[PDB]
Amino acid sequence: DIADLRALLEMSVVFSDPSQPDNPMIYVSDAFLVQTGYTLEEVLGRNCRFLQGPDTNPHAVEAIRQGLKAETRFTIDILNYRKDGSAFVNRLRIRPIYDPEGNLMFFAGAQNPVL
Amino acid sequence: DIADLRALLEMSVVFSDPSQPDNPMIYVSDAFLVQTGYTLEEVLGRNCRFLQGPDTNPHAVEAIRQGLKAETRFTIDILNYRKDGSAFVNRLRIRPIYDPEGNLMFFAGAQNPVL
Ligand SMILES: Cc1cc2nc3c(=O)[nH]c(=O)nc-3n(C[C@H](O)[C@H](O)[C@H](O)CO)c2cc1C
Ligand SMILES: Cc1cc2nc3c(=O)[nH]c(=O)nc-3n(C[C@H](O)[C@H](O)[C@H](O)CO)c2cc1C
Repeated sequence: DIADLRALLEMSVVFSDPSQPDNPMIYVSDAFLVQTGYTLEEVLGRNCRFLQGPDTNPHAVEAIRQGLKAETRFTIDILNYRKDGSAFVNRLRIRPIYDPEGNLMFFAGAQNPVL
Repeated sequence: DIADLRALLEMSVVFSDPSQPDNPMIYVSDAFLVQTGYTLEEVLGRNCRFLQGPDTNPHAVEAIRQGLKAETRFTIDILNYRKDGSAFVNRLRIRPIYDPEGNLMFFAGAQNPVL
């Protein structure tokens, strides 16, 4: 049986597991894959920083890293790239998800291109 | 936000996390707590072997351990005990749950007293 992770949420959605090394994605929606130009096999198990590219702001990247450590709700606009190298401004919304014990379980991310 | 783990299942249900040390319970249903006589704080974070007691069969315990390592569906009758020390035969049904990647994510257990 496969865990229905979407039962924890028409949008680009990602779930990551901070208990695993490098905080890898464990679920991505089809909308995410279509927008970024990747297949499921290319994404699952990797950190979502593969969306970052040559002109991505390094301070924006560090802001996200600290926001994760803070375990709080945050949103940020960051330059991301598709597999074909085309760039888009990504409005990234991230929030922590806890287990009934109160321990950090997943991060949930909802993305959408800013236009 | 707390993950709705029950959205991955009137019965005694338990979820454990084999990625954490000692494969601790991360969710238990109210029915489980009522039958065993424990509070939520006494259970979450512990391995479910606290239900085992003086006359529990050690081969049955080892059978469960191997069944977990096998990552397959199994059922077994094992003598368990409530907090007050009263004993009951527990029909334990266990199955593995995987993430979209195919990695083992949780174990799910459904219990009921045999009578
Ligand atoms: C659930 C989740 C979704 C994320 N989505 C994105 C994203 O769409 N684009 C991006 O550049 N970084 C994203 N990141 C940030 C990235 O994985 C990494 O944490 C940062 O680069 C800081 O190291 C995400 C992080 C998490 C936890
Ligand atoms: C999801 C799950 C539920 C379990 N429930 C019980 C139980 O109700 N009674 C019991 O004696 N052992 C139970 N066990 C077995 C126990 O936690 C431990 O794995 C065994 O004692 C073998 O080490 C359970 C194990 C898992 C993974």
